[PDB]
Amino acid sequence: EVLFQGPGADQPIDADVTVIGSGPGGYVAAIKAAQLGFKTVCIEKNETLGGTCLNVGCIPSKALLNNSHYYHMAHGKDFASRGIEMSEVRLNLDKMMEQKSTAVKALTGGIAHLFKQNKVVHVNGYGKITGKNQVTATKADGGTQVIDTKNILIATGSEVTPFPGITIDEDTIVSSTGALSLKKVPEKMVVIGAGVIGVELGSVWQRLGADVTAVEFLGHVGGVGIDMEISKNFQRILQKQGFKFKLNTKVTGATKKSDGKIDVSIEAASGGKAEVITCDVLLVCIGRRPFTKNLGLEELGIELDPRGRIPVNTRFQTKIPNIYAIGDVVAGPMLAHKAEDEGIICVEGMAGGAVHIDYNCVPSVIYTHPEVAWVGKSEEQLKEEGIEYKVGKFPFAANSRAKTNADTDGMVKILGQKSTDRVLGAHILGPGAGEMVNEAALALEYGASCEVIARVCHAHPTLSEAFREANLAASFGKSINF
Amino acid sequence: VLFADQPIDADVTVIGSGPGGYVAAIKAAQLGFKTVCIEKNETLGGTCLNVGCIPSKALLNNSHYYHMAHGKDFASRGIEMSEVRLNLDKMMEQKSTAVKALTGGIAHLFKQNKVVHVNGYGKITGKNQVTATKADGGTQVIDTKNILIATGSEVTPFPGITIDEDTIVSSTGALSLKKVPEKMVVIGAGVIGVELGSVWQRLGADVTAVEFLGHVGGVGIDMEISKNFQRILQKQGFKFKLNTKVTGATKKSDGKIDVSIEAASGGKAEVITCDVLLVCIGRRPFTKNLGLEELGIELDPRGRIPVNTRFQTKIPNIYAIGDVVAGPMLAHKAEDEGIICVEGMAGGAVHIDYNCVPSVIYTHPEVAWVGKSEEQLKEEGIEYKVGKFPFAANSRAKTNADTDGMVKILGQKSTDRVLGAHILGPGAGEMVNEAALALEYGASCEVIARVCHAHPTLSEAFREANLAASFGKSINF
Ligand SMILES: Cc1cc2nc3c(=O)[nH]c(=O)nc-3n(C[C@H](O)[C@H](O)[C@H](O)COP(=O)(O)OP(=O)(O)OC[C@H]3O[C@@H](n4cnc5c(N)ncnc54)[C@H](O)[C@@H]3O)c2cc1C
Ligand SMILES: Cc1cc2nc3c(=O)[nH]c(=O)nc-3n(C[C@H](O)[C@H](O)[C@H](O)COP(=O)(O)OP(=O)(O)OC[C@H]3O[C@@H](n4cnc5c(N)ncnc54)[C@H](O)[C@@H]3O)c2cc1C
Repeated sequence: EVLFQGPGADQPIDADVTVIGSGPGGYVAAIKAAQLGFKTVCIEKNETLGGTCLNVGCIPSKALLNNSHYYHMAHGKDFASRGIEMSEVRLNLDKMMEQKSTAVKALTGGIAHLFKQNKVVHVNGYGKITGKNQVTATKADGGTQVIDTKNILIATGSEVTPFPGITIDEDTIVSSTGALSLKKVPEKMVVIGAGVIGVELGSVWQRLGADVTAVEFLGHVGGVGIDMEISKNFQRILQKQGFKFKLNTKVTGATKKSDGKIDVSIEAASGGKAEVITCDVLLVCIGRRPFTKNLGLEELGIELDPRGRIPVNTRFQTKIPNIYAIGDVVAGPMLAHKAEDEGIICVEGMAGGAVHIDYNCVPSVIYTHPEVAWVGKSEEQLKEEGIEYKVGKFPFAANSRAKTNADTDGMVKILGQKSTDRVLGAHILGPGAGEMVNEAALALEYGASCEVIARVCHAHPTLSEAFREANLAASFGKSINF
Repeated sequence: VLFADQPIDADVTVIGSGPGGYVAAIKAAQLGFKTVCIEKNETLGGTCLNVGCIPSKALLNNSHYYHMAHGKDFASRGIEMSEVRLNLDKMMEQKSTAVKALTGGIAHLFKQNKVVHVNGYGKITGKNQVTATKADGGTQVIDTKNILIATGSEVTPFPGITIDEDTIVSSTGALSLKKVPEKMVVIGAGVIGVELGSVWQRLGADVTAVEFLGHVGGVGIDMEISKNFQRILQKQGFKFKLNTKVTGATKKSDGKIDVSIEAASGGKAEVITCDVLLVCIGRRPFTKNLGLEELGIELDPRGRIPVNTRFQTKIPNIYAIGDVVAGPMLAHKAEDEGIICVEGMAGGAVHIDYNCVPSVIYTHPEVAWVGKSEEQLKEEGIEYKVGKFPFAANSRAKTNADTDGMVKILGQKSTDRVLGAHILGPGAGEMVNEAALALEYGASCEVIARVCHAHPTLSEAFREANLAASFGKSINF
């Protein structure tokens, strides 16, 4: 294949666009560039395409959350309450892990097919930018291949942020990558960090039978930008499921022991209150950071911001104007759909089009049960900016679909601009949050008012009616069903 | 309370407490109208709560979980169960708990909103008066400025077949069968029939639906969608006889039923025996004993009450909404008509576009749609483009291993305006509400594809089908 240039393929090539990395940013940018008429190359170092999201991220984590949630429903009260009677429910963890790998495998292979269908040249190698118009790929056999290119698109992604003095071995001290592949349910697990990723993987193992505590330096669960009331109610729900939390707590260190266990040393974040908690697996997920190793940036003189990111303009140009960057290597929320959207518009701009994105319209989702999802501003952001607003809330306990399914934790909260009725934020805690937020993203895109939303005919019975009614309550002062 | 009868004085008197009427009464009260709601049955909530959307969704949900457990699905995810039993009584009890909770909820919302509840059979006895007659013959007279008729629908009978709710059931009896029938025949493969048929098939019944028309899913379903849907349900074990009329059914001495059918064009007579015959050929508007003939309000040839765009009958202080009037017979349509009818009584604008009203079928896979089908755009001569995106290329669906179906988007050639959206597959019911928002906005396919959808979501299929209709290709397929 002209379309696959792996070890032993080392002839010089030319391209209009050369994308470095095949994660959500890069693979979508490559496909789009080819569809716009650009002769396109995508360079990837790993054995599969799809990056962090496909291989060790969104995909395998959602598979395990979907399966562990079914396990919990089968194993607990839920199924027996519906007349579905089982003698024994057993965990087969090999088999659940196989369902996960099958999905990854299919989706990673899908990308390769898409690249082929759209004539994207896939170079398997490590790409280094060796001049303003050139990338050199080094291959697994030591070989090298030069790409002569008009434009370069950096989409090199992120890595796990290491924790100083705790060495991640992916055995009993694991990152998200090793958490996704434990070979047995651990009796006790400590999670360092109660961000989205930690909460999700913690919840997975907790449902499968682990005792789980998450330790977090900050005062709230679910990461940056989550509305505080949502976070607090979410926390409370997770705690009743048996997830434990130590917030405002730092981890001062950890030690592997002769019994095989791990003593985690912790104290209050302000100072004081030393304790040790002991666990079988220690999951370290304090963060992710941009990945730009060996890319050639220093030599080209592209300087990083202090967090490791590549500074870009509104068209995603670095300070060298034919060298662009997107996704988790640049500023903004480190999310797959944000990387894909940046990819698309970057490459559209290279072809002549307009380039604007507002990160406020980027939703977030936590795929626990209940789910959490939001888009636009939190109440904390509105107070900080001096914006005057009204609140509408509608609990899932008063929604008919949620009541019929007997799945009624949570609420929708809508934040509207006090004078104009403009929808400023939507926050959803409960069943179907992750799908429902997309209706809210559509509305924010057009600048909808809470009234416009409330006037749209939503299907009955649907979880979406909670969204409709929280808008009606923001707009009119009261909903119909609560 | 209870110490020569006294009339109630009201601004608005609502006859019926289903989705249309209960909602209209709450809203009226919230707008400051002194409001009364009359209901003849023992509980509030009408067809939807008591014998309709609610109990049917409860059984669909629970039977689906039963099919996942009893089948291979849970095994495949490493959830290993030694034996899986149905306890039908307990599944029915979960259904009844949901119904009871929600019907009591409405009584509570009428108290919270100061809606006066009258329990009786309501007859309009004057341009400004309704009389309710209780089950014991006691009368309550309400003298009222406006009257809102929200008297709903009933089961359409099949001529020559008598439903007795025992072996020959309507939807109501189908929802309370005491035991899984060995064999069931369903007359009608519309939304209600497909749903209740699927429930009982998952529970172990051999189910066949017989339908006069050539497609499943009822009126206005897109044909491509409908064919694909029927294929999937056939692979689940649900059998269909399309282009087939039922000529009659005989209640046999041994307790079974003999159903006679043949081709809808003519010919091919055969008889199929079953244990339960579900008759679901339709629903019709219910106006019995309401006093219309005496006020001079004539019905249309289908039995509906003709109203203006503000929901006024020919007597302008008497209104009608929901399943008793024209347009799709759906709960959310009745609810919207009730809210806007009462806003219009306070002097505001009244707008509902029926083309924007979604439909959902709560089978697994779900089906849902809003706006126009390909068939409708062809009849109207509209030039359009098509985008399709299969759930098999959707990340979330693939991750869940639940990958039947597709999103299909119909776009206008000249302007890129979205004209219809059609969803077969996981999450279709909730997904159609983003689609309804788009159809209401007259949004363009280009703009919907540009909106930042969360990854991985089933909604990305919707986003990419829009992309495909607008630019001509999607990213992931
Ligand atoms: C456990 C977990 C769960 C998550 N869940 C979600 C979620 O549910 N939703 C969501 O939106 N986000 C989620 N994320 C975040 C999401 O994975 C990232 O935001 C996303 O993958 C970033 O895409 P990208 O294209 O910028 O980078 P990456 O996916 O990190 O892809 C970078 C690619 O570049 C390659 N590469 C780097 N340097 C070079 C080089 N010099 N030459 C060649 N190749 C190179 C890497 O091998 C990699 O394949 C999750 C992440 C984790 C870890
Ligand atoms: C099995 C089944 C499943 C369904 N699934 C769905 C679905 O999933 N989604 C959907 O949108 N729709 C669904 N429907 C349709 C929905 O039930 C109706 O469209 C909706 O209930 C109509 O609401 P309404 O307020 O017009 O009438 P109705 O709900 O039928 O309420 C009419 C009420 O008026 C009362 N009444 C009538 N005359 C008088 C009188 N003269 N005095 C006092 N009271 C009176 C009745 O007793 C009843 O309570 C379903 C229906 C059925 C049968």
